Amino acid sequence: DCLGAFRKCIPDNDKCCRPNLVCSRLHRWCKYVF
Repeated sequence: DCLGAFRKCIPDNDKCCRPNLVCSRLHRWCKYVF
C-alpha cells in the first residue's frame, strides 16, 4: 500500500511509496515523482 499522499516525511528515514513517492524535503511531504 502506498504511503504518502502529502504526508509529512522524515528525510533521514523516508518511508513513502518508493519509487513513486519520495520525501520532498522542500515541500516537507511525500510527493509523487509524477
